[PDB]
Amino acid sequence: GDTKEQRILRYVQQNAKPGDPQSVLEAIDTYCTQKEWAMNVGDAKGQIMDAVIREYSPSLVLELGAYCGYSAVRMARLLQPGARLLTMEMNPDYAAITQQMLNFAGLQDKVTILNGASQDLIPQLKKKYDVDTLDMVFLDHWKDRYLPDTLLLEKCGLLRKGTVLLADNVIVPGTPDFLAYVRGSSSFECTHYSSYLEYMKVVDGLEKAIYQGPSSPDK
Ligand SMILES: Nc1ncnc2c1ncn2[C@@H]1O[C@H](C[C@@H](N)CC[C@H](N)C(=O)O)[C@@H](O)[C@H]1O
Ligand SMILES: [K+]
Ligand SMILES: [K+]
Ligand SMILES: [K+]
Repeated sequence: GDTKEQRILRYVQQNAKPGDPQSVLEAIDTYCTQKEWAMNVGDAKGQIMDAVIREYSPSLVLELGAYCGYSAVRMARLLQPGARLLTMEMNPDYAAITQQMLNFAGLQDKVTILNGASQDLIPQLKKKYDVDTLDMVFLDHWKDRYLPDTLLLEKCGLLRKGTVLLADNVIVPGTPDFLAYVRGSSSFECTHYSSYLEYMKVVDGLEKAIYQGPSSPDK
């Protein structure tokens, strides 16, 4: 039958207002709430996301996991003219829906969808995509890759002192190894934010982890 993703885009195109990103977010959330797709209702995690973008005003953001473009629209609507969101999405069908979503919101010029797995694309950012360091990273992809991809970003020289990581779903279904690493490491200053999931009626959360630069090369 019809995929979730084709129906989400349909609903936006039929109900939201072109070039009004807020209306796009609200349409996605309305539809996904009515369908009882708990993990696809973004308004609770979005309050935390908006505050992070407003405080730090990043010029270059990397998103891991686009899906249908909700979080890309959410962040990009608050970015400055000339600022950039790179979003990595390994499923080309989802990349396609995200592209259509951005076009409808009028935010396509601020976002570049990179089609592939984060583990493959991250090592290409410096040379292929001319990235220096990221100002912010939003982690919202495969749970078991949050810690590995953080370590990969570190190794590839893509984080600087001040880079803000914001990780979603760190409680449900959970990213406990990622949390233990950043909270335990002197290279990250961390803050936790609670975020509710309907239907399951559970308090999930997001973690903000601000990179402080690498640990000493010596003991
Ligand atoms: N290793 C990976 N690299 C890139 N994309 C991935 C990877 N593992 C999963 N994904 C994608 O991560 C997405 C996970 C979603 N939860 C993203 C939701 C989206 N950020 C939103 O707020 O609506 C899916 O679209 C997956 O196809
Ligand atoms: K900035
Ligand atoms: K996730
Ligand atoms: K820490």
